[PDB]
Order: sequence, then C-alpha cells, then structure tokens
Amino acid sequence: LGGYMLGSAMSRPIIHFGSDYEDRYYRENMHRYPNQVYYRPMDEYSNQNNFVHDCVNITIKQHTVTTTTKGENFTKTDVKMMERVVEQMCITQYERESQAYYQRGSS
Repeated sequence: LGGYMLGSAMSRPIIHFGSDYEDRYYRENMHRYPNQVYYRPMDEYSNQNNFVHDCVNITIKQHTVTTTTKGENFTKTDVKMMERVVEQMCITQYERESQAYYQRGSS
C-alpha cells in the first residue's frame, strides 16, 4: 500500500480448493472475505502475470493488517483462500487498467 491503487468491491470470485468441505467453507465465509484489491499502473512489458502477482501479495498483506483489526480474523486457512480469490480479483482489475492503457494510445 502507498504507491498502489484500490479497487472497490466487485464480485467474490469462485475458487475450488479440496472438496465440498472447503468449497462451502469459503462460500459461507465470503462475507468475511475481502472483495477489494490493490492494483498498480502498467510498466515495461505489459503483462497480466506481473500485474496480478504484485496485486495479490499487497491485497492480502493489506487486509490482514487493517481488516483483522477492524473486526475480522484471517488465519492460515483464510490467507490460503484469499490468495486464490485475490488472484482472480487482480485479473478483473487488469482488464480495467488495460482498457484505459489501450485507449491511451501511443504516448
């Protein structure tokens, strides 16, 4: 956080971990799971891999600090699903910035 941007809630991505046990666990904890991510402007060699990668670590590292002190509790299992769910959320924002970068033209 600091030199990044924040994207408001959109839609909690659907992830598949082990089986129905974990599936229903996360699905029932979506309300306690963050739906916002932190994305940064596109740099040299515009790629979705680097964009989402850097977005995942910051998003989880950010919520675990404030959200866990705002009225939540992210444990080992919480960060696990968060990693997968945030990764998808980062891709969504990737297209959001890619639409403005592609329309920006050659500047």
